[PDB]
Amino acid sequence: TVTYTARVANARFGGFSQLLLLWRGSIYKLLWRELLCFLGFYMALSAAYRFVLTEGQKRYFEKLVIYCDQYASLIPVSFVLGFYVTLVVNRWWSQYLCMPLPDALMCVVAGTVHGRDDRGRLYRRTLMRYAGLSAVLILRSVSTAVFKRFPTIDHVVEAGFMTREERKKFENLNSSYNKYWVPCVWFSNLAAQARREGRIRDNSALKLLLEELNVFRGKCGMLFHYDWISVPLVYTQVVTIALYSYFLACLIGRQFLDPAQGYKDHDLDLCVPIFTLLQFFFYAGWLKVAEQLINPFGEDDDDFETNFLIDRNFQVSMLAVDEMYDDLAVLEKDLYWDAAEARAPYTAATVFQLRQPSFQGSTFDITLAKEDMQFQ
Amino acid sequence: TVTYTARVANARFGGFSQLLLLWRGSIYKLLWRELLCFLGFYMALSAAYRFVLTEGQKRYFEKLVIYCDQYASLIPVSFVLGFYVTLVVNRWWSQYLCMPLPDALMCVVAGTVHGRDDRGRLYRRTLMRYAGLSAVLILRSVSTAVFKRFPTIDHVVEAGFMTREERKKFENLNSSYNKYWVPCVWFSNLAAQARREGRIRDNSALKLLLEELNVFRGKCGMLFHYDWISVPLVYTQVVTIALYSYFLACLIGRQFLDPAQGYKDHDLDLCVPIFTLLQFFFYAGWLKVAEQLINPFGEDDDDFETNFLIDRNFQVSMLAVDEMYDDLAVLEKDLYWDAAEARAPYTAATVFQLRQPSFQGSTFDITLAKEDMQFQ
Amino acid sequence: TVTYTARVANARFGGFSQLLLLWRGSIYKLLWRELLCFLGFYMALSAAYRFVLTEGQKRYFEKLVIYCDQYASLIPVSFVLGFYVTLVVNRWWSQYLCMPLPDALMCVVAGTVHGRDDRGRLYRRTLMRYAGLSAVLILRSVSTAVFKRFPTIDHVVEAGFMTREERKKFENLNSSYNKYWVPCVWFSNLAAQARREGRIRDNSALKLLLEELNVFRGKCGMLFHYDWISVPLVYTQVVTIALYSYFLACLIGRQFLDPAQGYKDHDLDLCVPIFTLLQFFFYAGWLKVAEQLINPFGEDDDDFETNFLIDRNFQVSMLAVDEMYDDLAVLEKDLYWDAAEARAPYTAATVFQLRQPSFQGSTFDITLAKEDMQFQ
Amino acid sequence: TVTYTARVANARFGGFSQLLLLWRGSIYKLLWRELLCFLGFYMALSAAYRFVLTEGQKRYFEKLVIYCDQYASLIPVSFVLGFYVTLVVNRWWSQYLCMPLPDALMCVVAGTVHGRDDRGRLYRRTLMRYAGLSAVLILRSVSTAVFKRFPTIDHVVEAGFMTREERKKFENLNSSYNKYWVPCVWFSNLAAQARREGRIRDNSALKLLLEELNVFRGKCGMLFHYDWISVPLVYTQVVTIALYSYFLACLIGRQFLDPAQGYKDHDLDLCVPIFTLLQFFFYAGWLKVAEQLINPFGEDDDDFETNFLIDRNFQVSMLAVDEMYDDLAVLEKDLYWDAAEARAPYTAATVFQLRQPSFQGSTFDITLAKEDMQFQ
Amino acid sequence: TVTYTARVANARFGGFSQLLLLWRGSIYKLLWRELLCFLGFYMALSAAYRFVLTEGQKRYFEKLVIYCDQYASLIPVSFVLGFYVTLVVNRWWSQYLCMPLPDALMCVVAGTVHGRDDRGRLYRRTLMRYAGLSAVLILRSVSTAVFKRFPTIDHVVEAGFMTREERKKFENLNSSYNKYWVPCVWFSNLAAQARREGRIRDNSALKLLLEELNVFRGKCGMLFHYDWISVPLVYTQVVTIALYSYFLACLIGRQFLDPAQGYKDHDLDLCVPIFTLLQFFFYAGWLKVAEQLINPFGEDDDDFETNFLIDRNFQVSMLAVDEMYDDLAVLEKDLYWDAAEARAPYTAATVFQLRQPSFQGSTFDITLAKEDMQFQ
Ligand SMILES: [Cl-]
Repeated sequence: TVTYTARVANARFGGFSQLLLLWRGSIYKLLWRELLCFLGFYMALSAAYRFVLTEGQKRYFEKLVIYCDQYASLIPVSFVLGFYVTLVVNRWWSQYLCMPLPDALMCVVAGTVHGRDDRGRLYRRTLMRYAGLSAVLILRSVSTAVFKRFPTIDHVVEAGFMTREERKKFENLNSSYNKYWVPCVWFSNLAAQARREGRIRDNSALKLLLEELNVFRGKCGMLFHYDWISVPLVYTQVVTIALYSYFLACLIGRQFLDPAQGYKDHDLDLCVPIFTLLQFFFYAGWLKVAEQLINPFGEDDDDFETNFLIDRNFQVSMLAVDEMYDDLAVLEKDLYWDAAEARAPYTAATVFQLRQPSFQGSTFDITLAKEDMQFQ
Repeated sequence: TVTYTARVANARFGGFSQLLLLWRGSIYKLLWRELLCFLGFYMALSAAYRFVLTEGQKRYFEKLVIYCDQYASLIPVSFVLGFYVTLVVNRWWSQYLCMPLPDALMCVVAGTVHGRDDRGRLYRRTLMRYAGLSAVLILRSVSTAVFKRFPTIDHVVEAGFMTREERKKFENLNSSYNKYWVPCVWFSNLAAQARREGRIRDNSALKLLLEELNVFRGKCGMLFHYDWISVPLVYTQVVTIALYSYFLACLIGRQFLDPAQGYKDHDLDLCVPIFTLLQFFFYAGWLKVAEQLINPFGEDDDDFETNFLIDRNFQVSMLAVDEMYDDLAVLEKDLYWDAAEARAPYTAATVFQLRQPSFQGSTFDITLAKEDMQFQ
Repeated sequence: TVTYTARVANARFGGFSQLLLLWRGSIYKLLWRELLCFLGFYMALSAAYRFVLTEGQKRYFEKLVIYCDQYASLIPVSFVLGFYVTLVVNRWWSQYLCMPLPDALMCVVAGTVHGRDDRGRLYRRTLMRYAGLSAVLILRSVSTAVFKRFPTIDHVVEAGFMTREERKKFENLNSSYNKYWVPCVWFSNLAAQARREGRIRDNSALKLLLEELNVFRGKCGMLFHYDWISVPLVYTQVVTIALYSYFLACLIGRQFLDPAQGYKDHDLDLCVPIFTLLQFFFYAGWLKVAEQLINPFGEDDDDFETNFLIDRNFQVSMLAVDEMYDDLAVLEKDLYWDAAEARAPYTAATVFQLRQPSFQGSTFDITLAKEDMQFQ
Repeated sequence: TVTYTARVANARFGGFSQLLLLWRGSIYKLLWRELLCFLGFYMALSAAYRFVLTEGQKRYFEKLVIYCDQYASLIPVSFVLGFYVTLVVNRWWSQYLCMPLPDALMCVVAGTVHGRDDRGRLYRRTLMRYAGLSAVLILRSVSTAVFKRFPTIDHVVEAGFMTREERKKFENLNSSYNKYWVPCVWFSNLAAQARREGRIRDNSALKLLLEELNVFRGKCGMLFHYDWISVPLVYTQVVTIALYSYFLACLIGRQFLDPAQGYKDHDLDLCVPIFTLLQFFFYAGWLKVAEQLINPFGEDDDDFETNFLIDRNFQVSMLAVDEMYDDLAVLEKDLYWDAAEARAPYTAATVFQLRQPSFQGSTFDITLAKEDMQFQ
Repeated sequence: TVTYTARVANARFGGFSQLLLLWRGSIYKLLWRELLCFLGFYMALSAAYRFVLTEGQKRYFEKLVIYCDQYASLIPVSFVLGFYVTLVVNRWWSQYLCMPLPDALMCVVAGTVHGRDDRGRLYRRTLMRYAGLSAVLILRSVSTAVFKRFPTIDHVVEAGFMTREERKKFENLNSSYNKYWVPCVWFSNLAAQARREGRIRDNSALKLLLEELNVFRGKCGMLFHYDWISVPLVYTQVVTIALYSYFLACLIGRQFLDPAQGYKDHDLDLCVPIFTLLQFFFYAGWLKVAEQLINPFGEDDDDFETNFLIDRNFQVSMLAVDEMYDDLAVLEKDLYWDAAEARAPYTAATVFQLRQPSFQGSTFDITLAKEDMQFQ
């Protein structure tokens, strides 16, 4: 992920113009190769027309260029790109939202699975580890980066997400389908056991655990679905064909023709199709947006940092359910205990935010007349 | 389903251009027949104009071609295609999301319906089988592929989703409406029985089971609704008529006219309407997107693999609630038990993902001044 | 509702072209009258120009036609139609989703309201009848079809949804507002009574019943809201005015002018504005989409089959909570009891769906190198 | 709110054309003043050109008109209007959905807060009154109509939503922020008290009450958010500037020029810019859609009937929790008790809806062949 | 936030035209600098052409201007702006909706955490303070304004959101990741403790608290996600490049050429590109919409008032759970106790809202015929 939120935090002269100078995750990095290819084909045609063709071949080439220019219709292609890329961007954000995060589970497990002893620690850590393990199994199934981190289940074991006994059980399960869900069933069984032993003190707690389990497992499943059900291939081929047809029409019809021929709209020879090149950059980059986002789980600059998320999730969940279990600071009176109201101070750099009238609602400046406000 | 996620995983020179070479699920496979028909009509008209018509008939044909060219307006047709196809694509994804999946139920059933004995196994397996049976009943009602797998209820019985006693009960139910919901009521009754016998140990557990039951049953119902309430036929006819009218206007107005007549924009005879053909491919393919997706439950390449999902769901649910019931590996200390932090290693092929600064939030490089940070 | 899902199940040569031959629910059925009116006005103007006007009046008419042609701008009108019709279509689908369906309630009631005796039957049937009654009350308030089935509350009583004692209570309730919600309060009171008597065995069950009650009642309320809050009238008038202005501009500016006058783009007299007629069909039909969908509860071909849904819902709910209460087939071992795996067979017509590789995830063909997969 | 659902219930010749004759809530009512202003400016310019300017000033005016006509680009302005107005319309519907309605609470309170005595009545009525009071407080904060009904808290008290003791408590609360939430906290405290006294019989009931409380309170909060966070002012200014720039370009460039000058596309002097006027009506009305909907809580014709909703909600909630508490008709056998099936009759005016085949699913006419249906 | 809801409350002559006069949060404030730069470049080119270039250089400049004018295509750029800005606006609203608000928690805590004593006060205040503290930690991570208010954790402590003992615990937690979630785990542990001591009286109450905790914590997490996952940089660069390319094409191709040269569409020299300037204002402002909204957590006029929300949330939560705990006014009969119906009065300024017929549903004016309403 290429984060540039800090760069667009507060209004700056130029707006996004400053973002135009970024390389990592940039259109330039993604598009320079194709740009040069388009320019090379264009310049090869121009060179042929300028230095190879006979006079008659030149007149015919001019006829072809003029005819082809009529078909460089950016309107429809703009329509299709807009709709298709918007679909892809929305799908990409939804996928990111389907990443399984243990925070909700870790809150519930810290609050409901009890015991300072080793057995209670084992329960809490094992439940969170099962969640992380389901996450790892699915992510290695859908993400190139995570897979290359865990190319085999042996790696998952050596990395500590799965124990050896667990792998024996996992492997003996006779299923030809992806087993990412297996740790979630392990979680359910362990939670039921914890309740039976009384580590979970009430049935409502066990219900809360199972609910959050299924929220987490549902996110894992959603990741599988997004990996499996691509954007319809036919649609992608359609949009690509539209774009490439536009580029063909442009690479022929944007040729600079001899001004001495006096053709309409061919009076200036620039030798370099500057505006055609900018148009190519715009439209090809627009499609590149979809090309980047259609599979966000790779090793690219702006792909999701899935391995980072795995590390963070495991470390934080372990801390939450083990180090922080039943380790509160003593209840003490807060700074505003004796204060009827409460407002933390402001720094000198922020006190200006004050003195802005406190919004109460849009109606509170109407100033109605007396006789009008009398009840019937 | 034609999965091509692996092909668009990491940025590749050309982007989708590589997808243009795919046959299964492709625009080419879906469109070649119509393409050839359009070309045949176009070439028949051209042949008539070139070799049959008298001189006067040729002048009149030229007048008609010029007049018809004015009406080949791809702008509006692009609008309508964009909006309509987007609606269809969104509906298609929503339908896929309404496929009933037992994973949530199987987690709950593994965690809440107890007993290693045969009776407990019977309870768990029967509940999951009822879920799968509702799924089969609805899918055979809405999916051509599943129906051809289960053309009669006898097939459902022989396949083991419904027992003989159950079919007697199912058939005696006097209802003229689709009975896919019947196993969900069976599920509810059986769950209540399991609670009464104490196999379900608490009321909160029975509530969780019934909640997940209704989530699953609601997905089944949603499938029925999507099958029943088509995209409004009037809308589909409107978009089709717009497209075909464009194709008529093009098949006449894109004829190559005799350059010797010196008509404006008719100076080059290519004999093959290359750009018109590409435009036809683009627009007809764009509509084909909707045509493919409007009913995703058939036997086409990119239709949902419903029978595969049935197999997977049944096998996995059975495993989860029967083989994996109360079969945990012993609680054991994990690899990171004694480690204050925790981070699994990286493979040599992935360690580069490290050393990327750990994102903490966009504000954490601001570097405010000392006097500014003093509280008021 | 005009269901055509079966027609677009599997890819067919022509795609939607086959749908163009449908009459029920079709654009033709909805639009022929207006089409003929447009053609009649057009032909009346043409007849006047051809056979009534003096020479000078003809020159002036030609000037007017040429001027009016400049204003037949289908671009903006396409924009507004796209956005407005899309809003209407989405609203229409949301409305359909707000139809109250008893299936969830019937599952809960079958599972939670107990007793094979007459009193238990009375409880279950009465709860489901109250749900159906709320549905009937709201549907008769928002649907012309349902209202004409139940033009008075007396009809509701004679149809059995409301008893005589209930109507006395219903009518004595002093409320000037729509009383569709009254049976939902009756439901809540009866459920509380059932719990008090122990017919509902636990508080979590009563909570589940009340939750599903409010889901159902919320759907009823949503139907009321959709009936009350139209699409803003101003918006509808705006889109209609845009469309009609286009049609005026076309009915004047698409007149065939005398070719002997030699006006630009007026060289061919077809006597019939074929492409103008197709354009009218397209655009007027596009708006007709909204016109049909804006109120989906009437007696039209593609309106929702609300009366059918009432019949189905009542019959199915009654069956579920009465005939099927506590009437399970004996628990018996399933066909796959002794099978470690499980897969139902395939018919000869479907076995081809097999042998397609079982999708495990997009990463599982990467084939990493040995030294790359070593952990750091 | 201007309800016109009944007018568009069933297909009618002309479709929306009949809606064009409506005045209340209409584009005409909202736009006539601006229309006349545009026409007045246009006619003032035309009068100057026709009767004031010298010959040279006329040639220069003609040059200006021709130049200005090039910039009347309705395409982009159509784009921006489409996107912006769609955003506003969606926001408007979401706001309406955030109106707090007591129906869910009243169902729960009727079902869970017990006692026919005066104390039980006090509990139920007071809880519902607290909900209504929160609704009133927020609505008077966000709605001009409601505020003018309750310009001061004294009005709220005299209207009975807040008692005198409650106002003392409400006013003594030292908070500079809007206090609409205070009755929701009162509700929570009272509910906890009711449970403590046993008026609420179980903890699951109290939980249901608090859940529905927070749903209601969340809707109130959402109303505050929509009131506070306008559509970004910059966006609104952008769209307005685009529209007005188009109107400037049109008011100059749509001037009728002297045909004797023989300028291209200026050959007919109509003296009245009919199509320009229709275009103004269309585009200005399109923006008026947003202008009407951007704040739906005023006293306009099509603003939400917030005061009506207050009246209805209070009356209905009071009836539901007080008059209808524990006042069921005796459980009695329904009309279909002895009937295996069940279907209410149809009126002569609706029986035609019958005989339409009962939809069972799209697959149930496939008619597979015998040998194909054999299992492998 | 620049609230202008009160200005667009009721229809006003001109509609948004009055908003065009606003400075704070306005397009003018955001765009004047760029506007002047565009005008300066344009005027520098014009000055060069008018006063520096030789005659031949002038003919060549004219050729360049004419060629460049062909490429000022506002159509596609309008498409891309529409789609991209709409995505940004929707994301902005979603972000605002992810702001963590304690109101739901404070309702639950006031209702479920009991005791008038100091210990009960400590429990309630500490739980709400933990929620506020998580909110502060995340907001200082994602918001420039909040960060500059709390540049260091020491500020958080001195402001009273975190105690000294809590900071010791917070700092000793060995985690390299953002710790905003830590107070939510503290909350869970404290809630479990409160239940264990009986301050929380039932398990369903503790479950409700933990559910609302995770709703709140999920909002905090969502804020982190929105801060981290920018709108894809490639997309932003694409849209910016499209816009700037249009501005380049305009700054050259909108030059006023010498009318004495008699070029087509260059007959009037205005010296100031009025319409080009308006177009620049429109399009650049349209992009500015996204530029403003892409990061809404800064110190700009229309950024979210995050510090205000912190103050309000803390003060209100403290009041709700401490001052207002178990402090109800005595249950008393309401004004409408003895009234069968109930309707609060109207002010003279609002009674007109009455006499509008009370909407009962769209069907209730149909007036069916007698023989038609007979049941079959
Ligand atoms: Cl619960």
